[PDB]
Amino acid sequence: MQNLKADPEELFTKLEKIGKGSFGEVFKGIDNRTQKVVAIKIIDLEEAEDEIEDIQQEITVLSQCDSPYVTKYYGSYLKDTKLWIIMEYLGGGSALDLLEPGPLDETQIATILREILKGLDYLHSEKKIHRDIKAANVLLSEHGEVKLADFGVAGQLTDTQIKRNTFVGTPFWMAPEVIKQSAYDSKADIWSLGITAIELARGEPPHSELHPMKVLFLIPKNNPPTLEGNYSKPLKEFVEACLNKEPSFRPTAKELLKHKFILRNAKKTSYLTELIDRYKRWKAEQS
Ligand SMILES: Nc1ncnc2c1ncn2[C@@H]1O[C@H](COP(=O)(O)OP(=O)(O)O)[C@@H](O)[C@H]1O
Ligand SMILES: [Mn+2]
Ligand SMILES: [Mn+2]
Repeated sequence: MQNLKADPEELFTKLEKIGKGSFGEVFKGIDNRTQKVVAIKIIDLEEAEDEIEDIQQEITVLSQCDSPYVTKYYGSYLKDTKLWIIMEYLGGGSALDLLEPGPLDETQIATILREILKGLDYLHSEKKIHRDIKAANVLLSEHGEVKLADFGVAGQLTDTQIKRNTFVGTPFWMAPEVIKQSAYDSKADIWSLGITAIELARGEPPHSELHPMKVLFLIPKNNPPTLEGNYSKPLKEFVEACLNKEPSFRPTAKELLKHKFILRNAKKTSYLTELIDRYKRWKAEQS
């Protein structure tokens, strides 16, 4: 890409490993001038096979986003056979990590959903579709802020290409129209958000115990998933609104920000530090 840079160690220092994605490794790093800690995702292009398309899309999309709800991009650097993607450091854990110690309460679910919705509204307003919304791609800072991550399969709508049709995403969270490879748009992310709402409430998405290939026919054919159990009616209705088989009947992210579930339960993001501290304790006491 046009603004690819070189000699990253002139400006940054690579520190300890903090994550592993699908293809590359993520490290903590630090800006040598401001001493601000950052995250560095390092990709070995020599290892890169047919995932290279996704690396270029990730950098392109990150570089074009400027929102408090999307991992901030600092730049991409070439270093021998590797590519360093430098981004905002988020040290609180992903929403999936934060589910490990135990269930969330409805205030936690509504607060995390509300922040994800602000990220989706930003992306959709930029004509971008994330296409891989799930708890593992929702990252929190150590202080409770919530941001969307992992843009390798994001789609871009344009003035003439008003729909996408590529089969991409993570099966359990994929909308029926994406699985069928029908023309789709940002509403596909609203279906994935409904699945993520169930994931935040139950700890796993519907069908999580089946092989993902099986869900390729269960999803289009079956009735949409619902949330059953001791959950407030508004949370079940928030899930139902998102999980409509007809995309045009799903609400937009902006409309969902005013859903009764969000309005009556979401609280300040700073309260999420209790959840972040629970994961830290949990992880330390872990056998
Ligand atoms: N900005 C970041 N700050 C802190 N940890 C991060 C950051 N980006 C990625 N990670 C760590 O890397 C993991 C996988 O990242 P992701 O973007 O989902 O990678 P991939 O495209 O290689 O699968 C995250 O789930 C997290 O544990
Ligand atoms: Mn991911
Ligand atoms: Mn990715």
